[PDB]
Amino acid sequence: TGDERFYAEHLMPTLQGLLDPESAHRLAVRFTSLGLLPRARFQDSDMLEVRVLGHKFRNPVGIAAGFDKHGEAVDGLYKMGFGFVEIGSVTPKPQEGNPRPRVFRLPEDQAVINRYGFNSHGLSVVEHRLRARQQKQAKLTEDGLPLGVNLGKNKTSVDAAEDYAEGVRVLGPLADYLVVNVSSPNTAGLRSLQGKAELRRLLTKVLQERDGLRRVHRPAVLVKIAPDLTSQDKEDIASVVKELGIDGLIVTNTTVSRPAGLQGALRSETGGLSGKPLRDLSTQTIREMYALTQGRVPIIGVGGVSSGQDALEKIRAGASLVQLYTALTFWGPPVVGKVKRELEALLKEQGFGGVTDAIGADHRR
Ligand SMILES: COC(=O)/C(C#N)=C1\SCC(=O)N1c1ccc(C(=O)Nc2ccc(C(C)(C)C)cc2)cc1
Ligand SMILES: Cc1cc2nc3c(=O)[nH]c(=O)nc-3n(C[C@H](O)[C@H](O)[C@H](O)COP(=O)(O)O)c2cc1C
Ligand SMILES: O=C(O)c1cc(=O)[nH]c(=O)[nH]1
Repeated sequence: TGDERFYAEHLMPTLQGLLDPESAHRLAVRFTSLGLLPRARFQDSDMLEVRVLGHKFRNPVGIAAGFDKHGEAVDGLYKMGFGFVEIGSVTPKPQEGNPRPRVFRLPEDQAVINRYGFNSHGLSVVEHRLRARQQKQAKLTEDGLPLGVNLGKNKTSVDAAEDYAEGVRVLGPLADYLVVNVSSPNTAGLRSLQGKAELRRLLTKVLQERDGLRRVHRPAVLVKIAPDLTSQDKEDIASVVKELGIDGLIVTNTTVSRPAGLQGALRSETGGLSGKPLRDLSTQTIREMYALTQGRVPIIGVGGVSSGQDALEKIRAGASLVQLYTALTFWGPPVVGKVKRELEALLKEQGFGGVTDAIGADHRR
């Protein structure tokens, strides 16, 4: 479209040039929360609907965690055309996160590096924010627009599992799904929660807390993993997920790797790398987890999606749904409709009746 070109070729390069990436993020959150967004001209077709996690999703393209950390822009994000919204990560207590600067744009790589460190308004603030629009959300959910909440842990916590359990109790009742994010690269020790008898201990506690919520307030629980896992870690996670009946996986978080070939001047900043360089690392991790789980565990695929092709690759690899984030700094909001339009076109071109028919299609080749 005309908006797609104007945003990618003019508005975003201008914004990028005037504002550092953190400031641009904050402005984006404000604009979105006010609905100051281009028209989402795209009308979701029936072919894009997916049923998974105990819900209808009008389209399979969601906003990944980290854009709306504190639940300030949820309605705006639906207005953008996302089929689902995930907020967070939210930590139990408020916390500032790392010192500034902590977000870096790598334009030559279509990538970003961030070390936010779980900056969060905390559970109580977010709880109240979601409660103010709880019924508005229940209507959205019923209409195929669900809400996920991603739960973190505070930097100085002495009991990680207890942080997550607090999150389940406070925000679980307000969410269609919860995410245990045990994959931020930017909280010391966090990704060690991805190992075995200990991941099983953590997840058992989170599920117990979830199962204690009243039925209408009982979310699905997903685990979000990194793209930097060993084969051993992957196998272990798949094992535990099956054993405990975790509802789904989010694959992947950002990478602590630095693929060969990055050009940006800021490539050696500490933090998680997102965007194009993560893309195929993420697709491959979807592929592997789909096979380890025998296609029985729904996957939300995320990392470097900026086109329909990138979305379809993840779906065919085993994702039921996809998310994006970093593409917005390069393309802006029009990327959402672009992705959806392109995905629909490809699905038709490859002889799929809808998204659902494409899920895991590469494993049946
Ligand atoms: C002066 O600013 C504007 O005009 C904005 C904004 N601001 C406008 S006019 C209509 C509109 O749609 N906008 C907008 C632009 C970009 C984003 C965005 O999502 N930006 C964005 C910024 C940074 C990142 C990271 C670097 C954190 C990944 C991601 C997205 C969202 C909204
Ligand atoms: C600036 C920034 C902040 C993020 N914060 C979070 C977070 O709080 N929790 C989380 O689970 N993921 C977070 N992510 C990871 C994204 O959810 C996503 O997994 C990753 O960026 C890959 O998708 P993308 O390439 O489309 O950005 C963040 C990513 C970025 C770029
Ligand atoms: O807050 C952050 O630093 C953050 C969290 C997360 O899960 N992933 C990420 O890339 N950054």
